[PDB]
Amino acid sequence: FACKTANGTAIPIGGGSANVYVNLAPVVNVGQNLVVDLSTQIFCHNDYPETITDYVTLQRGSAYGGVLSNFSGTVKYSGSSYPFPTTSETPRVVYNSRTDKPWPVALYLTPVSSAGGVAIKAGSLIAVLILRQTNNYNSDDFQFVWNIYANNDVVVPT
Ligand SMILES: CO[C@H]1O[C@H](CO)[C@@H](O)[C@H](O)[C@@H]1O
Repeated sequence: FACKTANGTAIPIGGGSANVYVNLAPVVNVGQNLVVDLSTQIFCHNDYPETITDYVTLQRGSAYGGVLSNFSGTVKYSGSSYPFPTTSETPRVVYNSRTDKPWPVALYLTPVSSAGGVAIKAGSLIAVLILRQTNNYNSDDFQFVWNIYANNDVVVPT
């Protein structure tokens, strides 16, 4: 089991960490969602589906910088929504193919009433998402840590 980003940054068997740089809608109004869909930038696969089933969760998601201060967050994982920053590990998604499958994580971030102006700074860390991989074969319990950075400013109109 291993993962890679859209630009080819890899985290190999056994886990590790990587940086993911995301383009963000440049203007987001109070009452609207800023959507950060990581399923277009993070992909994983099972290296031995003949014998092993891999299990993959969002173990935790943490907010940083302007996302922590200026947004009210929800994370959608494989079709279900939960609070973000997260309050529990999600259910498991099965990985059972050698063909890359997206990691089905999306953040939905809506501005808090106090938000206004440059609510997310370009280049800043906005989230850390911990992907936890286990299986039905051995005791493997690995963390794939995704540090998510904004590529651009996000302005909340006032
Ligand atoms: C040792 O086998 C590797 O590949 C299998 C199948 O993906 C994983 O379950 C396991 O944790 C390792 O990453």
